[PDB]
Amino acid sequence: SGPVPSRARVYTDVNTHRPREYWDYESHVVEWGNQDDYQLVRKLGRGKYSEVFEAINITNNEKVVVKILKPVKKKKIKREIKILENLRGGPNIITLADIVKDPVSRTPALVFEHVNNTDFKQLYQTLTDYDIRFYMYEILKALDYCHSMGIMHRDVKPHNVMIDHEHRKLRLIDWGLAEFYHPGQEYNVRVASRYFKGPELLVDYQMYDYSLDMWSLGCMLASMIFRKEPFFHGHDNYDQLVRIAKVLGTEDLYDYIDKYNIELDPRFNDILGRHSRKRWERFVHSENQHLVSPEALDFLDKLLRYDHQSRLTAREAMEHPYFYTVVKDQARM
Ligand SMILES: Brc1ccc2nn[nH]c2c1Br
Ligand SMILES: Brc1ccc2nn[nH]c2c1Br
Ligand code: NA
Repeated sequence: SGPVPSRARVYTDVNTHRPREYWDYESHVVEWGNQDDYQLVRKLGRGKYSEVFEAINITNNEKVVVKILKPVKKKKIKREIKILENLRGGPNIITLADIVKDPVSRTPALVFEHVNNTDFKQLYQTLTDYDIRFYMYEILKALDYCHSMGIMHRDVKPHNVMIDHEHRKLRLIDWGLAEFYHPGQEYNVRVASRYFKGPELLVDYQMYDYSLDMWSLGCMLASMIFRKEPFFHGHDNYDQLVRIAKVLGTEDLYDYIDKYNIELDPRFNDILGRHSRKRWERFVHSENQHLVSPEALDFLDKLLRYDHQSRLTAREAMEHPYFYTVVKDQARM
């Protein structure tokens, strides 16, 4: 007997109610620009896989960011373009400005409106309590928007959050793993970086939704308020679930397994063992106590649930008491 089917609790049918062309990215017709409008200035430090550059638009002298889409399926390129076009102008969403190909190389590139190469990872272990709440709220605006637009990001992590801390501006970047949510669709579980992978990915439950992003956000929040990077520090994808099980406990894990009739990979049998659900107080110490409050712990607890259906939505998260002072100060200013 197969796994039990699942639906998103929110924004379940938004793509069904759209015209086919909104989400049918394989049939999207891209008018490919010319690279000659742009001059690359310097390579942005994004590690070994990346080809991201600061560039100049020659015509207007405006600074842009260029991402060279190194060889991968045509299908993945049209998916990222269509998602960026659909989300263009959304709150805290990076703005796609142009789509170009090398005249000779024929390699496709995305041009984005300029942001400083200063990610949340470089800032997010040195912020005040108020600033963690502020930036988390800004990330939730981007996630509620993309979820409301029928899209899951699937790669929420500090490296994909660009922050201009002087202007208190944030952008959610790298939509290369993002997908359209369709009720009943079984998705690839080989998404997200190890430390941010939701339990659904680790146990191979394919009928996941927007709630995957809310697990990743919880992992980010835990690492920031406890100053523990990453929070769930697995050796590999198998040990990753063990690190979660040692915190969330094994009772709720096996109840989740039972509820969705998930066939657990046999490897897990020897390694998961039996663990109590730990009180969050265990992670609190003298160097992180100024970031931890009852409000923060209540909010974190409601994000980090095995059962994806149980997790706060982005909109429910934005209504949590943890953000009351952020919401007040936003209206006031
Ligand atoms: Br936009 C762009 C994209 C790729 C490029 N490679 N050489 N110069 C390039 C420019 Br300008
Ligand atoms: Br900055 C920036 C802006 C948009 C991006 N999309 N993928 N990677 C990106 C980077 Br790095
Ligand atoms: Na405290």
